[PDB]
Amino acid sequence: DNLEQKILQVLSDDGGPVKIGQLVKKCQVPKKTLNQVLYRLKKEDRVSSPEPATWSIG
Amino acid sequence: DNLEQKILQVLSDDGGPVKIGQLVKKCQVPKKTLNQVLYRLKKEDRVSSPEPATWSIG
RNA sequence: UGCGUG
RNA sequence: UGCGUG
Repeated sequence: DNLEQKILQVLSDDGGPVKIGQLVKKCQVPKKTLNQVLYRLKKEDRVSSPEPATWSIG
Repeated sequence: DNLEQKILQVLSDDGGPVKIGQLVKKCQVPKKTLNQVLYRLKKEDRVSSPEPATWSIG
């Protein structure tokens, strides 16, 4: 929810492929917690994964 | 160490393929903790994995 | 090395 | 669904 919004803001401000480690630094939660949301967002066609462990708005 | 010995005893007393969930019940530690040792034991040719998430003496 | 796993 | 990941 708040984490979902933070992930969306980081991906949108970046505008390009973002590595999971870079999201950890910006979102201040562990990789597993990020990936739970990222894969849910992916299912929802809110984000895309152009590369392994790499995420973008899509 | 003690967990390694417990895993070895459970696999040897069983004598056949053992599922990771069955090891959890006997060894009273989580699947990740079991798998850390199991894959180290596998590297050491002390156990084998005849099937995914399935383990035996080998 | 991808790991999200329930 | 394999997950051991450092």
